[PDB]
Amino acid sequence: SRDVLSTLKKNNKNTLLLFGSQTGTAEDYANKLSRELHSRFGLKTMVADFADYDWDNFGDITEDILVFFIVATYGEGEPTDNADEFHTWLTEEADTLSTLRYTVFGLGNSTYEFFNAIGRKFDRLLSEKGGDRFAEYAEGDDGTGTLDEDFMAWKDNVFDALKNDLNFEEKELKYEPNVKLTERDDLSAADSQVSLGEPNKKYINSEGIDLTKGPFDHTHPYLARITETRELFSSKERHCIHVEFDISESNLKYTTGDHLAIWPSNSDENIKQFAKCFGLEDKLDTVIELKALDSTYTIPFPTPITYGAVIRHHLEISGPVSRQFFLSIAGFAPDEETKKTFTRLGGDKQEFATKVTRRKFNIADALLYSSNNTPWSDVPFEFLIENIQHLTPRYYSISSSSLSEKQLINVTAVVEAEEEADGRPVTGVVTNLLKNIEIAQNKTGEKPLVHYDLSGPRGKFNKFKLPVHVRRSNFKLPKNSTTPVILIGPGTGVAPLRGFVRERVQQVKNGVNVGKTLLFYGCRNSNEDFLYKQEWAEYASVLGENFEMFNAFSRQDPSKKVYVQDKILENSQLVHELLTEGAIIYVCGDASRMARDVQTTISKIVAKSREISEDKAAELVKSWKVQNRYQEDVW
Ligand SMILES: Cc1cc2nc3c(=O)[nH]c(=O)nc-3n(C[C@H](O)[C@H](O)[C@H](O)COP(=O)(O)OP(=O)(O)OC[C@H]3O[C@@H](n4cnc5c(N)ncnc54)[C@H](O)[C@@H]3O)c2cc1C
Ligand SMILES: Cc1cc2nc3c(=O)[nH]c(=O)nc-3n(C[C@H](O)[C@H](O)[C@H](O)COP(=O)(O)O)c2cc1C
Repeated sequence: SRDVLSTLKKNNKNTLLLFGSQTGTAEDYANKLSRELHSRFGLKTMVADFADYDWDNFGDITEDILVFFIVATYGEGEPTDNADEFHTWLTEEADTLSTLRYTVFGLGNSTYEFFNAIGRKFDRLLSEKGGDRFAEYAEGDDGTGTLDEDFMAWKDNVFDALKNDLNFEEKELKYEPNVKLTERDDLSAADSQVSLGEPNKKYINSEGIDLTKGPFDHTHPYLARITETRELFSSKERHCIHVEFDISESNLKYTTGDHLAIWPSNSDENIKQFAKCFGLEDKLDTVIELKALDSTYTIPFPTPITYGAVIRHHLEISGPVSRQFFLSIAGFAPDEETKKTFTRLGGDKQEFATKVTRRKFNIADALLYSSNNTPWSDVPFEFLIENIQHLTPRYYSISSSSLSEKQLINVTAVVEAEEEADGRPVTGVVTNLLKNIEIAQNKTGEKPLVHYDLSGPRGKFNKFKLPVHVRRSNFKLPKNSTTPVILIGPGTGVAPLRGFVRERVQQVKNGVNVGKTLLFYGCRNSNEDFLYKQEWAEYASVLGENFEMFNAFSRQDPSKKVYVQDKILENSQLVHELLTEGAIIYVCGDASRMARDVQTTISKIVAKSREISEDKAAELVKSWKVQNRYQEDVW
């Protein structure tokens, strides 16, 4: 069952789609492509996670399997955790792929240095080892917001290739369900077998089982009690939540610098608009059971389950709407006036961007706009279950020290919310959940923009619990305690750096010998958004001369912006001194602008301090990144 060639033969499949995904986008695309390949070309598709197979025999693959690689790039041009073992095999163990027929679409972000490293590497290596590239390589730029149209253009070119080079008959797209739904009027919330949205099937029965003993991962969260929350900003319109999770009654462990994954539930406001949009507002307590119609289709949540539990706890109903979604559901348009508007919107890239994407409509608002508020009654819920991605966990840099508090996890989450002129709320799913927990836990008297279910399924989230798991990072304090470190992280970039500073403080407290710690921080205003403002003096008083903090208040003076890079330039001789002593550089926070500005600044200080050209210094800083002498936690 770990042999992907055997699994292809047993399920009578001729098309493999492999996804390398961290936050689900690559998965969704594998899934969309699969159905459209099957519908339009009659190919027998199977979507496979790299992590579910071993690849030692992959070179044995025969010419009758068309392979599609949908692969995202992470870390410093690293593969996604799921793809890591496949990445090792190809680069290190793979000999030939003489009869592989493949094509590759890479997901990346061009604000990052190693743009689509994994897409390009794979597309190259597979060709070098004898593979037949049946459709041109393409790739997506999540940095410019073109990723979704990028994938769409690639898919069009892959259809051209199949029709015109492999000489395949192309039929129109039609919904071909991989799953069958049956309403169970004989079943209700009273029945213990029925999911009210628990994270997995191990949380639904669970009488003679300890749900506090792990292992905990992306398949199995721990329910962690939030023992403390505070608002960290002083501004009425902008919010950042300090969260304390208690893991003391569990086997969940983290190391300083690791990520916490927080499993979301959707907002009341969003669920209402969804249920309205598809006329399900009378059906949310109706139980359904799902039965797979394809041998390789996994049902993506526990069954049986209520409509409302699927929508609240399993479907990514909020987020930008793919134009591909309009093309897939258009068949189910309520009336002919809708059909005319909808096939025109779905067929026009620019008009779709102007009328759907730029207005920040959720699926619900976009379909209700198109149909002039007629419900999309004829949409089988099965279509929705296949064509809307699983609600995936959001990652947070742990801001606690595992040496200082092995038993607590802190995160530092800035809240993303706006209100449209029409009155629509556009909300970050996880961040507004945390703002909500903070408002409720502290009886603050603020009025939530959106509301969530803080008791969760059958009151199993009661005591302000969320489902979490820890994901190990490479973002680690140096092995040798004495190695100096340079910590740069404005705004919520400070989160993991608080973790680092708290660790080194506990190390000095433990009579350990600790290197120089330099921290560059930035925020708008020392009175407004200075994260953990009062802790730093306390940390200073324990670290003594071995700690120095430089703070860039970007709006303190309205006429002149001041950023960390400015504070770095004016302390350049200290910075370079610490680099001469082997200091490790840690840059955390905004990927899109700060990370690159800071990298340039460090390059300039290297260039002057060692009398080499700026480009030679930039190449030297880039090699520090490959060696892990320069480490980034930027999102
Ligand atoms: C390794 C890593 C570490 C991180 N560390 C931190 C950290 O320490 N602190 C931190 O605050 N964040 C951190 N992040 C970011 C974090 O994972 C989340 O992306 C962030 O908190 C927002 O998640 P959300 O679920 O609240 O918003 P999401 O639900 O993901 O929404 C994303 C954005 O889209 C908007 N939006 C909603 N609907 C639409 C629509 N229809 N059209 C367009 N836009 C829409 C939302 O308002 C929001 O602004 C980290 C990310 C990574 C990858
Ligand atoms: C922490 C982090 C690091 C990233 N590093 C890179 C990178 O080095 N190169 C790149 O091209 N894209 C990078 N990206 C962009 C992702 O590849 C992109 O968001 C992708 O569309 C996500 O795919 P997934 O949801 O399937 O995991 C990074 C994104 C994040 C959040």
